[PDB]
Amino acid sequence: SGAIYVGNYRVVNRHLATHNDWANLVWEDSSRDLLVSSTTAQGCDTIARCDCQTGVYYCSSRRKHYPVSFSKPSLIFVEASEYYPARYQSHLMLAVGHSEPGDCGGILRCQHGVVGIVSTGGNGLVGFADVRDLLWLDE
Ligand SMILES: NC(=O)[C@H]1CCCN(C(=O)Cc2cc(C(F)(F)F)ccc2Cl)C1
Ligand SMILES: [Zn+2]
Repeated sequence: SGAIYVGNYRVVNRHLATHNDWANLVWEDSSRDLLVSSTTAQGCDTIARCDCQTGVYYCSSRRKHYPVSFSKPSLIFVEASEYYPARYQSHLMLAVGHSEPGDCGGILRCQHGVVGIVSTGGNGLVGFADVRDLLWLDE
């Protein structure tokens, strides 16, 4: 679990969105595994606006933050799960790192701010949904 809190927005994995998130919906995209809802309180996270390919992510299954090198956002095949059929997920970045299903939502960040959140994983791989192109999160 986990979210990004920027301005009056809450960014979460679409597959983990709550009823309150759907009842206060701003934008959602199944192909990216992202959903954004509105908040009453102002958040403290800032979004990175850069092309970094190194950063640090939070891994809840180890209670640790790990440095990682990650690929550029791209269209990647994701196997069927209890949340989606087998499909291509867009704006996804991969890295070598530990992850488990419940790690979704952990923040990936660089020197400029938040880059994205954990969305997929494998045997020693972790995948992040990029948010750097969502310029409207800043206003
Ligand atoms: N974005 C999606 O389509 C995800 C929806 C939730 C399911 N999903 C995953 O990747 C779940 C996952 C599996 C492993 C495993 F192989 F070890 F078991 C590690 C990490 C994760 Cl995040 C895909
Ligand atoms: Zn950066």
